Amino acid sequence: GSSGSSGKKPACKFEEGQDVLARWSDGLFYLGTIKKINILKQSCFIIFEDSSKSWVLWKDIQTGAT
Repeated sequence: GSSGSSGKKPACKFEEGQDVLARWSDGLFYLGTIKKINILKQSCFIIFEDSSKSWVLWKDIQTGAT
């Protein structure tokens, strides 16, 4: 409400520079490295081996490296 803060957004559990598998528009997963993490859009700027940068959705970004 007015008095105090109401609500809160989660943290970017992801990591910067972490190699993961992102799902391209086609629907298939490709190898890429995490460059940025947007919580507002729930995406992450990953760079695929194809030197292509695309904002992948936190749900479309598969976390491999344990």
